[PDB]
Amino acid sequence: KVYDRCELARALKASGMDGYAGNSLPNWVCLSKWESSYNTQATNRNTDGSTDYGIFQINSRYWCDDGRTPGAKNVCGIRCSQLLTDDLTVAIRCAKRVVLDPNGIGAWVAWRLHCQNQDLRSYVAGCGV
Ligand SMILES: CC(=O)N[C@@H]1[C@@H](O)[C@H](O[C@@H]2O[C@H](CO)[C@@H](O)[C@H](O)[C@H]2NC(C)=O)[C@@H](CO)O[C@H]1O
Repeated sequence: KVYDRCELARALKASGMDGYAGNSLPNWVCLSKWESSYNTQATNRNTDGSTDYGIFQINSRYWCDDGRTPGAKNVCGIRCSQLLTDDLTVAIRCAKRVVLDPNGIGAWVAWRLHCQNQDLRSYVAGCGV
């Protein structure tokens, strides 16, 4: 599913992402936009043999099992395929686990690049949330 920006903002807000581990909602909309263009089916293979999955582009070396990643740890305890559904429940639960690690939201390259220190007002403008 390719989410609409406000549609995605509402689903994140409904799921407790606004302020999760001190990360306001606009943070999460901004990184979803840059990481996958709001597409739950987005996949990106890395040089190291790992692959990034879904809306949040979660990596198969540490968080999920895709069965072809060398030295994989599967910390979210899921199949990477579960990160590609239109339904965001499992993706959200795993993104919540990812942000508890020491690096917080800096775990996401797109957040570090396009969102950190930025004015993120525009990502939720007009969503009425
Ligand atoms: C969103 C995602 O899947 N991000 C990735 C980062 O988690 C991953 O960072 C690595 O995360 C581990 C788990 O918290 C850390 O123990 C490890 O220190 C770490 N490393 C760094 C190098 O910042 C990176 C790199 O594997 O990949 C991103 O895809």
